[PDB]
Amino acid sequence: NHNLHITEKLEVLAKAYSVQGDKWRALGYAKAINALKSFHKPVTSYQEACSIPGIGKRMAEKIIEILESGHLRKLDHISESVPVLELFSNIWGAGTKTAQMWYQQGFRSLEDIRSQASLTTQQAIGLKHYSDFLERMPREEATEIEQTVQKAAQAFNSGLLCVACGSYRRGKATCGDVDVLITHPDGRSHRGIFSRLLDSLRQEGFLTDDLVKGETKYLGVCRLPGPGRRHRRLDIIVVPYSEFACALLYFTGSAHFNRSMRALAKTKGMSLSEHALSTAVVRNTHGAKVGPGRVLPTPTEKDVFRLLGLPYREPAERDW
DNA sequence: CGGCAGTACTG
DNA sequence: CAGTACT
DNA sequence: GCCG
Ligand SMILES: [Mg+2]
Ligand code: NA
Ligand code: NA
Ligand code: NA
Ligand code: NA
Repeated sequence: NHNLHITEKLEVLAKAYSVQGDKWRALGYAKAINALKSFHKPVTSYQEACSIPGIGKRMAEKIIEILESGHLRKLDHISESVPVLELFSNIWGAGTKTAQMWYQQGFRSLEDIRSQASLTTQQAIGLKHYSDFLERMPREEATEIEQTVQKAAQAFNSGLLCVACGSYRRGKATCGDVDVLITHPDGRSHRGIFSRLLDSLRQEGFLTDDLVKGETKYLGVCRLPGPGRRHRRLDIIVVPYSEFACALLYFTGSAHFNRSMRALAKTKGMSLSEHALSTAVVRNTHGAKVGPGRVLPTPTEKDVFRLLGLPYREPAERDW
């Protein structure tokens, strides 16, 4: 990053807009920061700034203030509530609306939340694991967790395929959580497996809390055995084999990469989801789908790129 | 002006 | 539904 | 916030 002295100041504003609910402005900032982090050389001119996609007049102005003064005056006027809103929205299951409500109600600390807030079932688990969920784990521990799930799944049906996606599959040295995708090549035997799989992972104490228990998605909490272990977030998705490539693509990410790819598909009259890549998609004036279109066959990730007119990118090149 | 990705789950 | 979450 |  050639522009740390700029992006460090910009990230502060972005986070402030985010926790305060100004999601589109925060999005704009996030995109400007990534763009700034990817420039080859320090940005030294307004006109150079404007030349970067993702940097407009308002943002170039801010970059200019930083270079000339080493500071951004807007930082001095960030609401005093922001550190508390961030504290609160780092509880899993609480977002900006809940954080703002707790703030309005007078809460200022996690002790206030613990003792006086009404928490959802998910938020109570999030609070119990507040520190742990803010920590990343070594890649090697994500391997142990993925293997734990795979061993439990394969015990039921040895044909089940399980793959850790997310940051793990993108090759990162640490992972915020573990994202396990499960399918079955025969196209049928993925069905109805959660009850038995989840029950199995509970039996020996690996699965400690459940956050979401859907027909296709599980989100919860696990902890490996022995001393020195922290609770870790674990997501499991079970998909039919026909959707494997799009599910793999979605669940490998990154999130920004997915949004970029999906926006591209939209420009070409297509739609990309975790279920499928579709063509001849009918939309309205607001970009909203009014007609479904046709599912395109995508046996592999490479086919999704191909049909979008893109060169294939290995997971490591998707870490946007 | 107005989209900014597309979807699953909860209560 | 609004809110939160996933990548 | 940026961009079509
Ligand atoms: Mg993840
Ligand atoms: Na630009
Ligand atoms: Na949260
Ligand atoms: Na109090
Ligand atoms: Na996850």
